[PDB]
Amino acid sequence: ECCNPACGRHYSC
Repeated sequence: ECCNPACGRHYSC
């Protein structure tokens, strides 16, 4: 959503 859409487009943190 900001930081964790997908861990900033990587995966999801």
